[PDB]
Amino acid sequence: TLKGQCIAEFLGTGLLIFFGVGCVAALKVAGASFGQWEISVIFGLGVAMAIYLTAGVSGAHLNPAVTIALWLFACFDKRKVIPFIVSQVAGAFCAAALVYGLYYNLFFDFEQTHHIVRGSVESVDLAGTFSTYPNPHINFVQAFAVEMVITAILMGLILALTDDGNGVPRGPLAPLLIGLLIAVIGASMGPLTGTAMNPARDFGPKVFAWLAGWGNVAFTGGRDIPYFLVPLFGPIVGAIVGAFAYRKLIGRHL
Amino acid sequence: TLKGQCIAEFLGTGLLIFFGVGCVAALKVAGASFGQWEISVIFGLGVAMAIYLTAGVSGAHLNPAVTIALWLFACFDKRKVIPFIVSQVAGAFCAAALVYGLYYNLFFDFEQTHHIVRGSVESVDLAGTFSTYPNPHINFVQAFAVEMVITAILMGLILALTDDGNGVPRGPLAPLLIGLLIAVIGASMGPLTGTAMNPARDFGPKVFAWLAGWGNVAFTGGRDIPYFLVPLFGPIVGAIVGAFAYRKLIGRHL
Amino acid sequence: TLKGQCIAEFLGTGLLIFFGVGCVAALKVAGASFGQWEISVIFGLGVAMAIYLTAGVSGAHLNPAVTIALWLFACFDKRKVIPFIVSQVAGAFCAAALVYGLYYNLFFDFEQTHHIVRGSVESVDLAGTFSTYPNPHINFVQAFAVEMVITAILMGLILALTDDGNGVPRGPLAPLLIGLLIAVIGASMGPLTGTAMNPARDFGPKVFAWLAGWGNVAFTGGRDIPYFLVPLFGPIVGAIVGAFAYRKLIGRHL
Amino acid sequence: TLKGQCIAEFLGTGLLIFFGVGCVAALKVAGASFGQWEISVIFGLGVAMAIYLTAGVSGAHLNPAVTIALWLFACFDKRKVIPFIVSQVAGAFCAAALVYGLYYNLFFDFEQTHHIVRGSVESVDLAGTFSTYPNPHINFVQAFAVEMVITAILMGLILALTDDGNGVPRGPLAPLLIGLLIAVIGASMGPLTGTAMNPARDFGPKVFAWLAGWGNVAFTGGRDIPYFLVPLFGPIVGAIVGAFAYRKLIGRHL
Ligand SMILES: CCCCCCCCO[C@@H]1O[C@H](CO)[C@@H](O)[C@H](O)[C@H]1O
Ligand SMILES: CCCCCCCCO[C@@H]1O[C@H](CO)[C@@H](O)[C@H](O)[C@H]1O
Ligand SMILES: CCCCCCCCO[C@@H]1O[C@H](CO)[C@@H](O)[C@H](O)[C@H]1O
Ligand SMILES: CCCCCCCCO[C@@H]1O[C@H](CO)[C@@H](O)[C@H](O)[C@H]1O
Ligand SMILES: CCCCCCCCO[C@@H]1O[C@H](CO)[C@@H](O)[C@H](O)[C@H]1O
Ligand SMILES: CCCCCCCCO[C@@H]1O[C@H](CO)[C@@H](O)[C@H](O)[C@H]1O
Ligand SMILES: CCCCCCCCO[C@@H]1O[C@H](CO)[C@@H](O)[C@H](O)[C@H]1O
Ligand SMILES: CCCCCCCCO[C@@H]1O[C@H](CO)[C@@H](O)[C@H](O)[C@H]1O
Ligand SMILES: [Mg+2]
Ligand SMILES: [Mg+2]
Repeated sequence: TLKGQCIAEFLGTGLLIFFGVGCVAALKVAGASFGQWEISVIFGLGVAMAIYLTAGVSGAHLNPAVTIALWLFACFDKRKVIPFIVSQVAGAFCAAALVYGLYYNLFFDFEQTHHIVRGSVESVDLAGTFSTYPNPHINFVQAFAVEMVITAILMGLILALTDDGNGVPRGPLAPLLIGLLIAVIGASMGPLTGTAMNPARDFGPKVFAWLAGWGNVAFTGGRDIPYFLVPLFGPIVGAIVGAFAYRKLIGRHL
Repeated sequence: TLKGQCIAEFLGTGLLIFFGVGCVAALKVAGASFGQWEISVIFGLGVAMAIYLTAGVSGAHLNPAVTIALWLFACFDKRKVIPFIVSQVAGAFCAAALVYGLYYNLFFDFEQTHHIVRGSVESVDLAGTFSTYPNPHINFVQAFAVEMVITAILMGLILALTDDGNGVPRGPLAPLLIGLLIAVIGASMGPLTGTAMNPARDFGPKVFAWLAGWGNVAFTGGRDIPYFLVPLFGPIVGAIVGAFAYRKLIGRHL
Repeated sequence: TLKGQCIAEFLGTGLLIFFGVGCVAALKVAGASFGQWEISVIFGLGVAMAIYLTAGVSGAHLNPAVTIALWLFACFDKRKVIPFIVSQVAGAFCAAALVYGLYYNLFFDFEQTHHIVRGSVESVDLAGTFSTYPNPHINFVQAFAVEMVITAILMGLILALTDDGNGVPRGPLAPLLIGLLIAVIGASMGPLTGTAMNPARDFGPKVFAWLAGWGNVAFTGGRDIPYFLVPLFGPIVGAIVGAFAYRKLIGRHL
Repeated sequence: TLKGQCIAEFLGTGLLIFFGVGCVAALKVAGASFGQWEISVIFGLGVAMAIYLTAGVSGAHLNPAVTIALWLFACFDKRKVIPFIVSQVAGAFCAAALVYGLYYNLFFDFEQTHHIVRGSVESVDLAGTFSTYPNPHINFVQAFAVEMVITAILMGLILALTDDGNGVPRGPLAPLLIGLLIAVIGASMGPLTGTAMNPARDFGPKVFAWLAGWGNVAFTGGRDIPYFLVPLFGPIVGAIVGAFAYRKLIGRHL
């Protein structure tokens, strides 16, 4: 049932945000030690768990970009597209609120101790606990290219890993492998844009952060062109390119 | 036989404590380098091994909260509940004593060198080698919420990973995946409460620490409200919520 | 079709370079924290993904040394050898350009801040983002021995992991295991030569770096004997020794 | 054939030493960054590869303690025991020489720079590249207890992971899981004795180090009672206890 699938997409997208935003909060306001690979693998494995938990019900999209791509290249029912996307964004938003609720005291004490005014340009760093912001050395277009390229890779390898006509079928290994994939994408490109590669994963938490006191910078990142647009559209375009590329360069040869 | 199952629960719960408490002792009194993810994955993988070693005999609960939940939602024989719980707590207690026995000299030399009086408020840090204590910035209720939420997630994903009616059956991958799950829970929430999520894993070692010289603070954590109550009840409530939620939101849709 | 296989070899070799060179760029010009094991496992897992993505089409060589060895000991069609090698080198070259394009600004800002003249001997460090260079304490012959030994091990274990007549068949685990293998080779020997073990992985990116401003040192490493020859021939010789050794010492006993 | 099996045991034991001693050399004389978990997982995964490479031929003992235990509790042919042990020790010795050969220059330059006299008490640290030595805070008996306990755990879980009558058969996952097991044992207890848990893994390299200039301290560790005896006998006793315990406490209940 569609209602059941939306609930699963809501929970699954929320789960991956819980683990992902959770470890970044630990890093930023709890003083926990994590390198780039550690934060990346925790997020990737968290996604794997979200898939194992929802694959049997909704097919585990947990990403607006994947939903749209599966509709354009995998015959996914277009009538379930928007319900899926709303469920995903809502799930991400709620999980972000939940993580903030559990780490509540650490955020304030950290802001007090380091004299950080929530909502100021300098608070964009802590807002980074919930969503992504560009590296100081790159611009809007540069960041857009990164998100596009990585989501194309994301979609392409997801189809490859779940394509039973490509080499030996992965079976129950698929979700795990998809998580490991997300881990290497995050570790190799994360310093540039935080590798959002998922509109719901970024927008939902940004809306929460906006409501929780970070204000307008939660959306703009303090840049001339509102940054939120990159994590919102870059992945959608990328996922489409990736799906197309797989069927044309790899599928058409299997 | 019940006697055989209790022995398995005793050994399995003891195994996961050996590895878990072992690496924390290495971190605290042996100067070994470990980040938050490293200590968490070692504990998670250790749990996986404990499951592979006991699944075929007792079903590998190794956690009072899981035993109680499987009794309320999985038709587990209520006559085996208490025997299982006593075996689990006893196993955790003995493994803690074993780890202390092997690291014995390092504890004393560390306390001597850093002028730490065992049993004082400041010794709660080393007592943390055996069990969990709250982050300095959060209170009793806050810590209770964390343990509840994470154990609900723990139970929910355990049912999902072992549910052959949900997506492609995991088979022998299940225990490993459950260990990886524990790893991401510990890495994303560990800075808050040490992610006990298991009454036997926390209480047994606390009793040992109490007997080994840490005294009353082993139980209270040096807080107004004795902390041990959180790791004791928070997980039980959480496991129940998690089991219920899985069958209602995911099971009823498979 | 050969055309389809060349495309797959081009994409697969390009993928492993994207992830590999990507994380090193993060380390060198983005200030990301990675230990030796982290950079090594990211590269190994990246290779695994490249295999899952191309195994069903070309058999996933993604390495000139492996192609040549499979031709000499696995009956691989010699008519596909050169097309495969050209595809591999081209793929590696393009992925290197792509990574440089995404990290563009960080390279220049880093060179400006640290007063590094691209093309000078001291820029060999940053050129190391794309390919391999010898440890300061070893010479040409010493580096040649390392690459030979590790590629022999690489080839030998690849045959062992994909040999269904050796123990229980790995099935879909094979690519993952091959990635983990590459990870341990890189972590245990990487400080010596960067463990190239693949002519295309090293030469293609070196040509790009040469074109991108690093000049002649990209090829020589600033050494009397042009270093590029080691990563070029050491692996080919090694792969052959490894293949031979497997069939004679392990295969002939199965 | 026995000759073929001895060759496999020689290569497999040599492989695990190559990776293991290799990464420690990187840590000690090449300045590579590795935490306790990283060095431990590299060694564990290296063992897994050694098993995948030799399981089909010899059954992959790669450890004198395991060979002796399988003879006493698994009906292993006693006529193959000594040939297996000699092959294992020889393999470990040769791999140690090989790693020293590749890192040759770094050892000398490090000793020159830090003014270390090879063979002196203070050189025991570098000798630790090849084999194990006790933590400064524990004595002979204490170290003996550690090796005994961990090898008992090692043997017990190896039987459990390879016992098709215990839960769902692991199949091709077994070797990997055994490697992960070795990883958690090394990470949780490594700071105490270096977790040798294998007579060949320790003695062979100690003999090499003795011959390579470290002299008598390679065997004694600079202690009153020659340390080499612990890694030599502690594991044998432990493996026997572990095998017995598994069949009595877990097997007899399956
Ligand atoms: C799941 C529903 C979550 C609703 C949003 C709750 C946000 C609570 O967040 C609060 O927001 C206030 C207003 O910005 C700030 O002043 C407070 O500092 C902040 O704690
Ligand atoms: C599915 C997602 C739809 C998003 C629609 C655009 C929402 C943009 O959100 C807007 O961002 C501005 C940034 O300057 C703020 O000033 C506004 O307050 C905010 O509403
Ligand atoms: C497995 C059974 C374990 C029984 C408990 C052994 C505890 C030994 O621990 C000892 O306890 C003493 C009293 O608190 C302290 O004074 C010592 O410092 C401590 O080493
Ligand atoms: C299954 C677990 C049952 C636990 C029952 C409660 C045991 C509490 O333990 C008590 O904690 C107090 C904390 O101030 C101490 O003062 C007491 O000495 C100690 O016995
Ligand atoms: C995929 C095709 C890539 C072609 C090579 C593009 C290299 C762009 O690189 C440019 O090269 C110039 C000349 O060396 C340098 O002066 C510039 O600093 C550098 O950015
Ligand atoms: C398949 C790979 C074929 C490589 C053929 C050799 C290419 C060597 O390349 C050469 O290296 C020299 C190093 O000093 C440079 O001076 C030259 O400019 C460069 O063309
Ligand atoms: C595989 C066969 C290996 C045989 C042992 C080779 C040891 C080479 O090692 C050498 O040993 C000399 C004598 O101790 C030392 O003086 C040298 O410094 C050392 O490099
Ligand atoms: C299978 C392994 C058999 C080992 C037999 C004992 C070998 C001990 O080796 C001995 O150790 C002494 C330590 O002080 C040294 O003085 C001797 O030179 C050395 O031969
Ligand atoms: Mg690490
Ligand atoms: Mg790791």
